[PDB]
Formats: sequence, C-alpha cells, structure tokens
Amino acid sequence: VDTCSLASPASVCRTKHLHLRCSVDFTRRTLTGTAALTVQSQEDNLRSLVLDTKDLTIEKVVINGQEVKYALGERQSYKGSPMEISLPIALSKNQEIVIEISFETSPKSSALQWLTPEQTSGKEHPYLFSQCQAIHCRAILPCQDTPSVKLTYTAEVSVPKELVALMSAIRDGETPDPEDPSRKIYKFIQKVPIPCYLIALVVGALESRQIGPRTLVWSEKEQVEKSAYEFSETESMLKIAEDLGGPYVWGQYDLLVLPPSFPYGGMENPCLTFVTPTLLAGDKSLSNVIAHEISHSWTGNLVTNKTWDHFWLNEGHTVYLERHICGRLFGEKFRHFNALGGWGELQNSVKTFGETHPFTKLVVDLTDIDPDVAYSSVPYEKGFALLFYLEQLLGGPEIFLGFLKAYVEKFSYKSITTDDWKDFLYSYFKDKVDVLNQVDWNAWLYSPGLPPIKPNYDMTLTNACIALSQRWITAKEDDLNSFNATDLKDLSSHQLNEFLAQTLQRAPLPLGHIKRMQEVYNFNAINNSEIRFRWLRLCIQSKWEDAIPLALKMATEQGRMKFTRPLFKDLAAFDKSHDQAVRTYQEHKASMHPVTAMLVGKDLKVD
Ligand SMILES: COc1ccc(Cc2ccc(-c3csc(N)n3)cc2)cc1
Ligand SMILES: [Zn+2]
Repeated sequence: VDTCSLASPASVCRTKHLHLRCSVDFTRRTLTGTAALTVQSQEDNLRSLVLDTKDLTIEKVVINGQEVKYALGERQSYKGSPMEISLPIALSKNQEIVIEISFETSPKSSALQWLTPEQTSGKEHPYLFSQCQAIHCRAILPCQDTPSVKLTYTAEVSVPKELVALMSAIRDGETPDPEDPSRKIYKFIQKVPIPCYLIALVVGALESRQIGPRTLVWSEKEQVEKSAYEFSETESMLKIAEDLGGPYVWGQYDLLVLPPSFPYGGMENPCLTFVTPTLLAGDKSLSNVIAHEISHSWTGNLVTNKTWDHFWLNEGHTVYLERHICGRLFGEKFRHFNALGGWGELQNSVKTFGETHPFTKLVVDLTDIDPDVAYSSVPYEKGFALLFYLEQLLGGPEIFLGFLKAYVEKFSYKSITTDDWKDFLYSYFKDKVDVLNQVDWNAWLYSPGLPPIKPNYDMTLTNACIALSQRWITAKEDDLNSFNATDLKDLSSHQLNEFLAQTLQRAPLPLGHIKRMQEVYNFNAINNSEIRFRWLRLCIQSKWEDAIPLALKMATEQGRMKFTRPLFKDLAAFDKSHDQAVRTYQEHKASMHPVTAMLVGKDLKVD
C-alpha cells in the first residue's frame, strides 16, 4: 500500500503511457493543456478509477472522443484531491483505454516555481522549473502519483519562441507553434518507463554547452561556461558508473544548472539532471553530487522504490555507488574519507532529530506525514552505512559490487520493497547465509538511532582534519597566536570542510577562537558554499554577531534547503539575530520556492 497517493493502486490499474500537450503561460503562471493517460486495468470488470491531483483545474475528461463523468474529491491537505473517472466501458483485466484529461495548473502549484526576470541571471526573461519528488507531480497533471507505477511519456510544450523548454526526456525536435507565431513547441520522448516523480520541466533563456559524447550542460548564458568546466568529469563518471552498474539505458545525460532557489543539490531526473548553482565552486570539488545524480540512473531511476517508505533503497544504494565512483577516480583512501564523513553527518542527523525520532529509522511509515517534512540525510547516510557494513561483512568491495550489478539487473525497470531487496541479498549470498543472519535486521531497518554496528573506516586522509580540530578545541588563550595560514598548506578542499564539521560538532567555541580563526584562515573569503556554510554555522553558533549579515545573505541568496534551513534555524536560535531572521523570512517568503517556504516557516514556527 502506498499511503501517499489517493489514486488507484497498481493492483487495480496502471499508467503505461503519458502524452502531454501543454502551453506555459508566464502571465497567468499556469500550465494548460491535456494529459493522455493510457491506463491498463489489473482486474476483471473495472468500471472506474481514481487519479491524484493537487490544486488542479479540470475542464473535461474525454475517452473515445466523448466526454465522460468525473469527480474531484475533497482535499486531504498535502495529498491533494482524489479524482474519480467513470469509464464508458467496463474493462477486462489487462485491457487498456486512453484517458484525455484537459487540465490547468494553479499558480500556487507545490511542484512549480515561477521566476520573474528580476529573479534570474539575464534579467530579461522569466523562468520556470519543476520538482516532482516526492509527490508534487500531482500538482502538475493528474496521475497515479506513486513510484509503484512506471510509465513512458511523450510531450509537446508550447513556450514563447524566445525561450527554451527542456524535459526529463530525449529532445524530439522544435517547431513554431501553428496556433500562435509568438510561441515554439518543443517535443520530447522518454522511451524508458519511469515513475511519475521523475517527470520534469524547465522553461527559460537557456543555452547549452557540450562536455561529452552524450552530455550537454544547460543554464543561463551567465553560467553555462562556469558550469561546463565545473562538471567536466561527467563522462569519466558515467563510464565508471557503467562499469559498476551496467549499461546506462537513458541515452543522453544532460545537466541543467538552475537558478539559486532550486531546493536541492540535484535531482536525478532522467536524461536531464537538475543541480544547484552552489556546486559551481570553480575547482570541481563538489562534483560528487554529479556522481550521485549519475548513479541514480541505476539505483532509483531504473530500480525504483515501490512506496516512499522504502526510499532508502533509492538513496542508500545511490550514495554507495557515488563513493565507489569517487573511489575509482581518486583512490580507495578517498572513498573511505567520504564514507567516514557520511558517518559524521549521520551523527548530526540523529543528534538533531533525537535518538528515538521515527525518522531516524531506515524504513519509515509515512502515513499522515508530509514527505517534504520527513526528508533528511538519514536514508542517504544510514542507508549507506548498512551497505558499507555488508560489504565488509561479506568479503569486501569487489564481492559486494558483484551483488550490486546483479541487484540492478534483477530489478531493472521495476519497483521493489525493502523485503524484495532482502530476499535477493539472501539469494545472491546463499553461500553466506550464516554471515547474513549475523546481522541484526530489525535494528538496521526498523529501529531508530545510529546503526547497531559502526563500519571500519580508513583514517589516512581524515587524521589531519582531526589533528587541526583538536588544537582549536583544546587551545587556551595563549595558544591562539601560534595558529597561522600554514596550518592549511596541505589540506584539500574536502579536508578543509571536514575540519569545519569536526569543529562545528563541538560548538560553541570561545568567541576569541572564532575571531582568531577568521584572522589566520580568512574563511570569510571562501566561496565554496559547503565550506562557507559550515563556517557561518560555527560563527553563529559561537555567538559572533559579525556573522549575522553573512549568514543572512547566504541563507537568502540561494535556496538549497541543505544550507538555508540550518542557517535560518541557527540564526533564529541566536538571540541577537532572531528578529532579523524571522523578519527576513517574512520579507522573502513570497519569492522563495513553495516547498522551501513552507518548511522554513515550520522551522521558524511562523504562520
Ligand atoms: C525531493 O526529495 C524527496 C522528498 C520526499 C521524499 C519521500 C521520502 C521517503 C522516505 C524518507 C525517509 C526514509 S528513512 C527517513 N528518516 N526518511 C524521506 C523522504 C523523497 C525525496
Ligand atoms: Zn539522491
């Protein structure tokens, strides 16, 4: 049972294809058109079905060229409004009919952020982008908004001729709009089945730069070059991904760098991964995110979770692949480093949520929880810890990598559950069931808190970050002078960031220490947002007022909820800055991403 979807479940019927014809109106801030769903009954004598919707307007529902009777249920808050459609012919099992839904999006769609020209880079054209994960696709078009159904789709999107529309699909040509010479219609096709949460759309003054045989980089003219360099490793990473996971089945793999208010590091949208511009560190140092989004092409996009409760299979396995790709590119020692660093985040997640919080479990029950509200790093890192502990328990990377490739092939184009994964794990490792039984499953999968056992991490690259953080934390006033820029001479960007995480964990520090740190290290001048984000969190935690404007600028100048949400939270927990924080949010709420707004509001306990 998928408790996040009011629509008919897979056992009743399935959506095999979507055909989407729509036009983007930037004045009305609406998407208008038709959605043609080829639905296949899964039982004998199916007379009606129910689709997900949210803030949608339905003009009519057509089947076999005649208007049929439909019904929009009463809103269930974040789940939307169920939509029951009365079929004109009762369907045998496996039969199909196409349902043409004529709809229109609301300007407040939880899935779409509209950007005024002012809000973009060029300053001369508006901009639009979607974010359907986890259950916002229902806010774009009617559907069975659940990962338990996988459809193919085709699309024709009318957009003002001077803009460009890209989708999570293969480009299939562009021609002027015959009903209107002010508009172009861009075509798309996605011949691989996907869950509707991977449907994605973008419209704006986008250009492209090619950085690989199957890889263009899209963004506004102001960042296309910055971005094509930052992500030059894409092709290298895609090959390594193909070696570990098997053939990349989606054809093209393009990258889109969105405006600052995009809420996440990246979205593994097929054929077109979205990423936050905060990755543009100028040294390729945050490129693991690309490797993460690349890896989703196997774990998540190909083998998908059946319900959102088993989401850890998506990110858990993906992260596992991400760090192997980095391990291939820079060395096993660097793989462990990121692995140990993930454990440190997992601690921050459990310490913040609390050792008993339901959302520190690996498999969660999202009945009556807003998925947007449950999202965290737990599935990513605790999910990784389980796989990394199995790799060591079953004979090492090489062995476990073999199971991963077998896992991905076994369940490709399908949607599975945690139990499906457990059974196959036992099956692949039948000659090691003794070793498998050794694992406290009920604790790993359904118990809160840190994992029962901590894997073994290589410390080689982490030692320097521990060494420097111990000096700073144990130093008295007569040690502050010896600190000096040379202390970092041999620290890489990733090491520089882990040192700040090492220190950030023992906050607050003496205000004198924080100042001496800015004085010797000049951390203010760094633009890598990961480093700068942790720096300003340390300052604000250590009650340095001077950081209050810096933290506010960063919390508002970009929208990545990884950075924005903590910064705002820390700022609201600092008495000197609480008022500004709550004032600034109010001032910005209307122009923030709909999901980011709601969540920052909940964090500040406002409205
Ligand atoms: C756009 O990003 C997304 C937003 C919503 C979701 C849904 C979803 C499901 C499970 C979890 C989970 C598993 S264990 C734990 N503690 N939480 C979290 C979120 C996924 C991605
Ligand atoms: Zn992910």
